[PDB]
Amino acid sequence: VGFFQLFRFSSSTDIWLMFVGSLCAFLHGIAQPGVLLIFGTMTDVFIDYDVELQELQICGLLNIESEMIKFASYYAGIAVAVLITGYIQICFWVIAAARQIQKMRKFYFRRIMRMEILNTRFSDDINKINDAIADQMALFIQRMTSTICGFLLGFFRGWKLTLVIISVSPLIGIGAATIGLSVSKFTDYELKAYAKAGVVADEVISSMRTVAAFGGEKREVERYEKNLVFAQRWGIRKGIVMGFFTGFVWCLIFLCYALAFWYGSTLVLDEGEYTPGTLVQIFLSVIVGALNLGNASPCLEAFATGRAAATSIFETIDVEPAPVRRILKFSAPEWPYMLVGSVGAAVNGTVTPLYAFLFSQILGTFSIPDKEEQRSQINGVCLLFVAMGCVSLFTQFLQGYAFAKSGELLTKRLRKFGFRAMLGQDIAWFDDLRNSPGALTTRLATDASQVQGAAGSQIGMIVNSFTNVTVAMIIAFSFSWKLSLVILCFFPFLALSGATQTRMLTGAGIGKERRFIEALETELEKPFKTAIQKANIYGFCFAFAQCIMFIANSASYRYGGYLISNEGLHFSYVFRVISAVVLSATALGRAFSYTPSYAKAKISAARFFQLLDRQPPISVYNTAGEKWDNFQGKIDFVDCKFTYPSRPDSQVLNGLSVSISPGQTLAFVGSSGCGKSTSIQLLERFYDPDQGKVMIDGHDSKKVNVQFLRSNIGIVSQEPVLFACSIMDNIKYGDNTKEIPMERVIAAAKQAQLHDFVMSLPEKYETNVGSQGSQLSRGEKQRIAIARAIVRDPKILLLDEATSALDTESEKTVQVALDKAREGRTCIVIAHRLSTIQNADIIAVMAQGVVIEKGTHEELMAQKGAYYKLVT
Ligand SMILES: COc1ccc(Cl)cc1C(=O)NCCc1ccc(S(=O)(=O)NC(=O)NC2CCCCC2)cc1
Ligand SMILES: CC(C)CCC[C@@H](C)[C@H]1CC[C@H]2[C@@H]3CC=C4C[C@@H](O)CC[C@]4(C)[C@H]3CC[C@]12C
Ligand SMILES: CC(C)CCC[C@@H](C)[C@H]1CC[C@H]2[C@@H]3CC=C4C[C@@H](O)CC[C@]4(C)[C@H]3CC[C@]12C
Ligand SMILES: CC(C)CCC[C@@H](C)[C@H]1CC[C@H]2[C@@H]3CC=C4C[C@@H](O)CC[C@]4(C)[C@H]3CC[C@]12C
Ligand SMILES: CC(C)CCC[C@@H](C)[C@H]1CC[C@H]2[C@@H]3CC=C4C[C@@H](O)CC[C@]4(C)[C@H]3CC[C@]12C
Ligand SMILES: CC(C)CCC[C@@H](C)[C@H]1CC[C@H]2[C@@H]3CC=C4C[C@@H](O)CC[C@]4(C)[C@H]3CC[C@]12C
Ligand SMILES: CC(C)CCC[C@@H](C)[C@H]1CC[C@H]2[C@@H]3CC=C4C[C@@H](O)CC[C@]4(C)[C@H]3CC[C@]12C
Ligand SMILES: CC(C)CCC[C@@H](C)[C@H]1CC[C@H]2[C@@H]3CC=C4C[C@@H](O)CC[C@]4(C)[C@H]3CC[C@]12C
Ligand SMILES: CC(C)CCC[C@@H](C)[C@H]1CC[C@H]2[C@@H]3CC=C4C[C@@H](O)CC[C@]4(C)[C@H]3CC[C@]12C
Repeated sequence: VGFFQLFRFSSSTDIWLMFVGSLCAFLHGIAQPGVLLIFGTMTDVFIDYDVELQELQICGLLNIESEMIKFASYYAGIAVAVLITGYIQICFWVIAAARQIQKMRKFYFRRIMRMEILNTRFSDDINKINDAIADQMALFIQRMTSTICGFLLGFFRGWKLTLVIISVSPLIGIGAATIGLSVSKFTDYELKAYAKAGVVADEVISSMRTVAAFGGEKREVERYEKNLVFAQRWGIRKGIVMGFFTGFVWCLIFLCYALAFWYGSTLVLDEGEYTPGTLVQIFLSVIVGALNLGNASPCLEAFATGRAAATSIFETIDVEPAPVRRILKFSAPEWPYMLVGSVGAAVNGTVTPLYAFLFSQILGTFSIPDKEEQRSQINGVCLLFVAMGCVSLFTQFLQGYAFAKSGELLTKRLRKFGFRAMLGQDIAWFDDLRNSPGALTTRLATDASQVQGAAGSQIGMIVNSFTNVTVAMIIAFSFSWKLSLVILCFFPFLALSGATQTRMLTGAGIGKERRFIEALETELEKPFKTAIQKANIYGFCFAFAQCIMFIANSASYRYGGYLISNEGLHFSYVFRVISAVVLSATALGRAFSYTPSYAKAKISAARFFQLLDRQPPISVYNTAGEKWDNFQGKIDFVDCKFTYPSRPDSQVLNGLSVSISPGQTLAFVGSSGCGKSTSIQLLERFYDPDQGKVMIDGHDSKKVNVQFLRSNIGIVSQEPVLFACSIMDNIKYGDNTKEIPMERVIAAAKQAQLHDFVMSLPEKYETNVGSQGSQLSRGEKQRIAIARAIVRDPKILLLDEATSALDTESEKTVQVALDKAREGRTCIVIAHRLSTIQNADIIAVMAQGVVIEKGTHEELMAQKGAYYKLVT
């Protein structure tokens, strides 16, 4: 509706509190163009003094010392003005914002409970409306004032140089807008590209028992690594486009600098209506205005989100980040692409010190007596600007492409390795409710893409800042080291102006409806006190950050004037040293603000490594065991005790002492829960026994290879989970290993009572399963599952309550297929339904799991069994 409707207050105190802060923000915004005007005056004074100095060695009533103490005093006064004004802005704005937001929360809470008979998102929505109103609207006003006044005095002092700079501004505007649009477009494209690999991951992890039972760990990994390339390539494309566009923006900026300096030089030398100080003032003022306009996009983003969340509440009224040293170790194969990226960082790190050097050269060449040599030097510096712009284009593009490629390769490798590790875990690891299909998929998709922040981009920005600081120090200490040390004294504070920014930013009936009107109002004193203390400390930090640059400039320029009056050094050297050191300090301060991504990436890397470095009790990838000759399935149960660590409901899981010879059926019929499916897990070694032994053969379960054991058992789950690849991929999947011919599949299909149906389809055998086909009937996917179970020719069958189809017509087909699937082989079938013949085996398991009944269809009459219990 409007961000002016947020402040519903006619209260005088809040309005005046906001008004004073807004006035001080306006004054602070005024300060920077004014200090730039003073800077232009100094530049004019320096140039005039240098000209007279050169003339005197081939007027004089200037006394550069007096002018420089006057300018330094003006700078100190502006510094204290900035300190006071910024303190007022932050303190008053955040205090008033906290007051109004707590009043709104109080009104909301008093209004919700009195009426006829997403909450913490609300807390975060009020959080964001207070965020839109506390400091975003003060900084926005200050930056708007800064840019408007910068453009205004740029026009006022000279209306042509600012005119051409404005005329060249749009191309940069179009480039920035296109970059902003691409930020979201490529995010959407990357999500669409990764959708397929994510779908594969969810399909595999969702049904992990089936994947592990058939030993299809390698096949799913193969599918995942095959599908990951389509998202890796889109990551590469986004990276290269972004790098090229940022290089284009940088090259355009440097071309603008060259054009402005050539045009200003022509105006100053030929026409003469511009003095060089006016040129410097105009250029710096327009640059400051552009920077302030660019920096306001965040603030406008906040304003938007906040109006939005009050549009949300307007009608409710009226484990350890320790390991990082191994991230490089894990990223060893991508050593060249990072190295090349480092070359991109080490080259584009020098652009700021070189820009300071070239600006100082332009300033110092304005005192050259020769007009033609002046023009030649200016032309040379403009050509250097053009060359540096082109170099920045190429280097930014190359750095972006290389680091995006390294990050995407690392993400793909991490995703594949994490998927392999997840597939290698035991079944119990998937029931913790902290490693869930959704959470595991999130870890595969998001965390791996996040580790690249600590891996590649972090190294790049570190190298960029290190090279920036090194080159700036080399420039500063090679011309005047004394002034270099003087400004280096303020260097740590200038860096901390941005380094500590994040560290401080991130830090009805029976009820009488009248008791709670008083227990809530007094509760909000402490949040108000902490808010006002935080606002005061924020104000002090922000005011110090804003005024430290002015103080440093004042002191350094006073000392530079002293040096010029005493030591025979150019003013251009003073400008060079001071500007280079200040810019390097700003860059370094921007560098240490890396925590919001670096800490998250380190947490992500730690979680992965913890997942990868886990040794499970039952390792499918382990080759430990002893059973090899003539498998027959002489399964035996001895006093097996199970606690079921997922849920301690039936920790007394004992009484199972059955043992069947090879070729014997064994039906487990008992209660509806905790007596049906546990032995399935024990036979599959999904969980190892705790206080019992499962004696599969001459050797026990705990000491037989899991791969070999699962290879000999055919599993038919309760619900038939089938992959969406193909019928062949869903029938030959049972023997996922080699030695699978197109034969032995026709026999399995015939034995599964499916060959006629699979023959009826036009796509006879290459039919695709899923939403792209017609197989939704249970009595057909169940038959494909049974076929997949039988093609491996397993000695043991593990029916797990199949034939759960409502239509009896399909039930008869699946049950006759299962009956033809046994053919005198060991099996443990769970059948709540009475379809299975009771002559298969004896009813022995009760609710507790105790095994007592053993007689062949004659002890079930004296003792309550399956049918005898139901008939009473
Ligand atoms: C002070 O510029 C220079 C003078 C000479 C040279 Cl070779 C380079 C620069 C330079 O740095 N070019 C980078 C672009 C730039 C500069 C300043 C600002 S700024 O934010 O307006 N600076 C202040 O507010 N501090 C003032 C500056 C004047 C003295 C008193 C303190 C914003 C952007
Ligand atoms: C824009 C710069 C250059 C000039 C200074 C602007 C100041 C005076 C503006 C900026 C934001 C403004 C406030 C924005 C919204 C409201 C809510 C409305 O219900 C009453 C007026 C009030 C409280 C405004 C008072 C004036 C205000 C503080
Ligand atoms: C809040 C109290 C303590 C201080 C108020 C600070 C105000 C009045 C100061 C801060 C910066 C100052 C400006 C800085 C530089 C210039 C350029 C000069 O050629 C004319 C004056 C002018 C435009 C100043 C006007 C007054 C000014 C806006
Ligand atoms: C319009 C956008 C894309 C920015 C580009 C504008 C350029 C091409 C314009 C802006 C100012 C112009 C200059 C203004 C005045 C002079 C003086 C003399 O030497 C003749 C040409 C020359 C040097 C012009 C050449 C073209 C020029 C440099
Ligand atoms: C395309 C938009 C962004 C404007 C960029 C134009 C820039 C790169 C162009 C416009 C005018 C050009 C100048 C025109 C003429 C000369 C004189 C020659 O002896 C040396 C190069 C020099 C000094 C050129 C340097 C590059 C220059 C400043
Ligand atoms: C050109 C200069 C400035 C920087 C060069 C790049 C440096 C900082 C970085 C970029 C990527 C880094 C490599 C990334 C990963 C590994 C694998 C592991 O065994 C640790 C060392 C090693 C081999 C790193 C060595 C240092 C390295 C090459
Ligand atoms: C984005 C870039 C490529 C835009 C093109 C602008 C640059 C590359 C072009 C425009 C005009 C060119 C200048 C035109 C003429 C001369 C005079 C010659 O004796 C030296 C080279 C020099 C000074 C050229 C250097 C390159 C130049 C500045
Ligand atoms: C890393 C950054 C932030 C700070 C580095 C400060 C270093 C480079 C400074 C601190 C003290 C300095 C020295 C102080 C005095 C002299 C004596 C004379 O011969 C000039 C150079 C020399 C020898 C300086 C060289 C640079 C120096 C060693
Ligand atoms: C590395 C940073 C923090 C600087 C640390 C040293 C600072 C605090 C001190 C130690 C030695 C000092 C210098 C010693 C001698 C002189 C000569 C005299 O004309 C005063 C300025 C000057 C040039 C001093 C400037 C300040 C100085 C550089």
